[PDB]
Amino acid sequence: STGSATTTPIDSLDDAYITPVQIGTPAQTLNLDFDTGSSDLWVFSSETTASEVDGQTIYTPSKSTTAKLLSGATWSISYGDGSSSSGDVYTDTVSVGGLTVTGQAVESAKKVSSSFTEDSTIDGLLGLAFSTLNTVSPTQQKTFFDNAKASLDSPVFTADLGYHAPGTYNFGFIDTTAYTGSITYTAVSTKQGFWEWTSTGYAVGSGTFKSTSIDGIADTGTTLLYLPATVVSAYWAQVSGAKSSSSVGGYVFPCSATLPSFTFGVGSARIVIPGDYIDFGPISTGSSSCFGGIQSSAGIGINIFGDVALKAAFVVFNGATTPTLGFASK
Ligand SMILES: N=C(N)SCc1ccccc1Cl
Repeated sequence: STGSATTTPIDSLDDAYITPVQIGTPAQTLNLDFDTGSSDLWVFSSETTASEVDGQTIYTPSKSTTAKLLSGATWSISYGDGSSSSGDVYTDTVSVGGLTVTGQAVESAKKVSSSFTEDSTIDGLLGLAFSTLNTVSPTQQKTFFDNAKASLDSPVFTADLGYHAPGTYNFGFIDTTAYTGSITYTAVSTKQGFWEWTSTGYAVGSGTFKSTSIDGIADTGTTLLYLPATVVSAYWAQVSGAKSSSSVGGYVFPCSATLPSFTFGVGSARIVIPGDYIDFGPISTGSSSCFGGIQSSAGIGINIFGDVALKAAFVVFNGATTPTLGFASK
């Protein structure tokens, strides 16, 4: 089997991407944030504290003839911005782009933090990291991909995120029309539960490539590109007036700037992030200071190849017995 679903930016800055997901019988369609940096599929629901729901579409398990309470199971998770959610668990039928999994753990939110409430466009998360990170207790549950994998034509999914435009998540096949040149594959460590890999270096604009190992995660659920302070300083030094602002929380730059590209290495291959992809717009409405899309990972504890990087590539998440990651230009 295979599946194919369009993923769409939630706003004009590509702050996140949502993908429609069918849950239950009859189908209830929710728009979920596919997150290769976590392993829980959770949704706003009829159980979510009413004052914490503001415009999201909710899953109502009592209206699904295939929903079953997973007795005794609870979940609780936090995210990189300090947001969090928690609740109980149902199993139900879940379909993505025509690919169906029966008995998928659907984690129903009883509580969500303010940032989730405040974002009416995201109805929940669909985790695509390794199932070892799943937070359901006392019996850990599998991701949608892990549950689907045995049925898939090939044990892979691909992320093809758009810049200010829709893109595609495919399951079970590689669309050879969706990229240019060849796909370069690179080793993955699953030891921390992430799609963790090592970039071979970087370049800023038309500058020379610096060969250096950068260990990080391929994370569709993180908006920006987080890299070591040395690398990020080298990038922003090429932008007149750019500076790190403690008050804003990262590098900012004059909105009048033309940003240089940023290249990262995948083995002997190179992925070029156009400068425009690194502009996240005014820090507040009407400001002439703009927020940068490349930020320091210092204090995070890990480097993160988030959407800024991934959207410049066609990315293969190869879930074979020994997982790997593939990157192609597009
Ligand atoms: N993608 C996620 N759900 S968490 C990504 C992340 C953010 C900040 C610090 C660590 C991580 Cl893994």
